[PDB]
Amino acid sequence: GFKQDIATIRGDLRTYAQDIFLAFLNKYPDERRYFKNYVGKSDQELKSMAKFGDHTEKVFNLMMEVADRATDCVPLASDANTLVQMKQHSSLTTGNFEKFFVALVEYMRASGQSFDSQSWDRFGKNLVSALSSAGMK
Ligand code: HEM
Repeated sequence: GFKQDIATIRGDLRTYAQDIFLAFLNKYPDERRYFKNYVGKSDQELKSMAKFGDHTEKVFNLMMEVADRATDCVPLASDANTLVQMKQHSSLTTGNFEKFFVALVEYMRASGQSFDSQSWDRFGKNLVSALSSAGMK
């Protein structure tokens, strides 16, 4: 279930973080413009940049802590507010996060592993709800 999926991802956070982030950018290439240093870079060039690895690891570590603090896939309002108030997210809208979650759930369904994809979809929906309540446009 969702708890085990958190353990799966955390066990190999590097690999899942890089693979899901790349899935997101591949599915929604226009999103790459927010990441000015990843423009024009192959997947291996990205994996060569210590800074890409560090970014993805920190994003997915935070995502897993938010997921783990959720109850029944309902995140804490305080965690949504962290995400809204981060300077790195200041021009984003909830549609950016929706797309992130569509890509993550599609990755899980395509992986041929037994992720609880329905629960990640619901967590994403509830997180998007919470982001909007905490002031994201
Ligand atoms: C729930 C999903 C997300 C989480 C948990 C998250 C978390 C984070 C964290 C922890 C950082 C800072 C990492 C560091 O200091 O190395 C970060 C940076 C950033 N995030 Fe997010 N983020 C999420 C979704 C998004 C989305 C959807 C976008 C845009 C489409 C985005 C754009 C950025 C940008 C541009 C940075 C700064 C990147 C850089 O330094 O090159 N984030 N995010």
